[PDB]
Amino acid sequence: KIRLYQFLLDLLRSGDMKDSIWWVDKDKGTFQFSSKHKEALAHRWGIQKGNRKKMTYQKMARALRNYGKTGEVKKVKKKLTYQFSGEVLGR
DNA sequence: AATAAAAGGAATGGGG
DNA sequence: TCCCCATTCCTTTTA
Repeated sequence: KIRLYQFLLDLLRSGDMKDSIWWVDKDKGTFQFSSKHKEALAHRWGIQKGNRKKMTYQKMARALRNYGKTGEVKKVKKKLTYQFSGEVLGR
């Protein structure tokens, strides 16, 4: 089953939800969610996963924060903005 | 106040 | 057994 960080990277590469998520500095791997349209993207994540409940952006971001220690995704000090690691971007 | 982002502890659930 | 990789719930803090 796909991991959350890979789901997000795949969206960014395909452009499929460009109103919900976008690169800020693609060379650095920084990306940002839409304040008004992030819930549609969260819903898609939960449906892809087959989760019992409807996914919310809050719960998705709770999972994103768990990558901070291992490093795949880190929060950036800008609204709704995160950053993939170089390792993630290379693969 | 109303709204929103950010945080994380802790319990619970997936699939090995 | 017990880690993987979240999901869900609840509360707090900051803007």
